[PDB]
Amino acid sequence: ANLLTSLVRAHLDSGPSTAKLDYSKFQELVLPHFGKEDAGDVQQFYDLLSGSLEVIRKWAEKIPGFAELSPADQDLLLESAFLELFILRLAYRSKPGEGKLIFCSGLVLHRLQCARGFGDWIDSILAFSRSLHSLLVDVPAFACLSALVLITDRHGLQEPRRVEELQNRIASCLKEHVAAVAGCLSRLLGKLPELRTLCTQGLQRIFYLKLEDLVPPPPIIDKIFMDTLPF
Amino acid sequence: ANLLTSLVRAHLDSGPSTAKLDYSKFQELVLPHFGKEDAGDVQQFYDLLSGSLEVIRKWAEKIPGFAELSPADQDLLLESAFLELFILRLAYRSKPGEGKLIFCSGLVLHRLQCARGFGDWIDSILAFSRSLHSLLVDVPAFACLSALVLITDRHGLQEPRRVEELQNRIASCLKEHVAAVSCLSRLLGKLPELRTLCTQGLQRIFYLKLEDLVPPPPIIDKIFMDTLPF
Ligand SMILES: O=C(/C=C/c1ccccc1)Nc1cc(-c2ccnc(N3CCC(O)CC3)c2)ccn1
Repeated sequence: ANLLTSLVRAHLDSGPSTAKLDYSKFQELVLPHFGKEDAGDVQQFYDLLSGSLEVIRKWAEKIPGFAELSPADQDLLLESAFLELFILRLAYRSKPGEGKLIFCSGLVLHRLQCARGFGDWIDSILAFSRSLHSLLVDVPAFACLSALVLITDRHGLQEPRRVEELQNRIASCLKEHVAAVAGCLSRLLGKLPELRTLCTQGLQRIFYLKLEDLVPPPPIIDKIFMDTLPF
Repeated sequence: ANLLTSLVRAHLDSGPSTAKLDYSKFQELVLPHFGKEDAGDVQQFYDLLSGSLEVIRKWAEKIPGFAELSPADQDLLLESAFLELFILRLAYRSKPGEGKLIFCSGLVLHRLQCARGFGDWIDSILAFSRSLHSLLVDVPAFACLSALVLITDRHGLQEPRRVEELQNRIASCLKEHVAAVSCLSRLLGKLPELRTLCTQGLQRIFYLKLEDLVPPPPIIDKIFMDTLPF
């Protein structure tokens, strides 16, 4: 499809290639005081979240139809999906066999280097990475699935029919791709409860870090945290 | 002197007599079946937390000087200390060696009968309980310690000097008792670990509010919201 091509283009332009993979901060081995953190570890956690939201914004603007939604619907979709998109894209891009987290900037970081900032949550994201990798989801399928995570019904949409029309198009586009390669779906959905648990673990980690307040969360992440709490 | 007697009287009147201990629901063995909490596990968690409210309020009103603080400082101290008072009193009253939780109602429960409701936090509370038990803290020392948890600086106090003056009186009273019978600074060392445990309680309530199997009762919800520094 021209839509499939557009979706694949956007996905590949929103991550690093094997070339601009940045090992400047990668330490095979550092020795953390587990179950504690300092201001620099918490700043880095928030900065990674922030960089991923900046990058996901630019990816979304390249999904045909998305830029023509009301600005409020664009924000609402982006906020509502951000955490799930962060986890899924990190899982899909990372190397769980080498305990390597690969962030959208090209930054590579060892599990042990993420432990202070992220706590348990990063161990759980690596577990989901292994899970995801075993389903051998090809790039064009992933490029569609990530878009379906974004372009979905949400309470508060001004133009929900336009969002449902676009969701239809991307669902169609995915169906057509899995027919073109057949000559996985049911098993991908079996992993979705892990992914929702991981979204929750994210909110729990942000709550924990807001309680501790070593450094305050950036305003845009704080707004997503608050706007994403059903109470 | 007479303050210590007043503090001991309040502490002993705020818990169950070895008479009113209820083992009717105690199960020595469970199969921790259907893992992942249900409505009943969350209801029980909230009910146990709630059972302490009226008890701790009545205990505090029997600490000399406490009723002489502004009513707004009384509410603020009660809300701010609720979770830590719940934990510390539970740690001291429970039998960590047998994984036995004793609630202020007299209800006795095995850790696995409340692990789904409490999550990890019960393991952490029991760890603290073992720690507390090893200090062989006598009742009059504990009667002062619990009061120091309540009568402490808090953000929003109207009369913070009066609260500090009362904290000083109870600190004096404790010091004098521990001389009459390094051990002192190890009792005081428990207040900060008790705050770290408090945080896990807020994490658990946050988690349960997120999941929303059953909503927290209004008084716990208010304490949760009013004790978040943001
Ligand atoms: O009725 C009770 C206790 C009621 C209570 C407890 C705390 C606050 C308010 C009321 N029965 C009961 C009471 C005790 C108890 C009673 C007195 N002391 C201790 N400690 C424990 C170990 C060391 O720290 C030193 C001694 C434990 C233990 C279990 N059940």
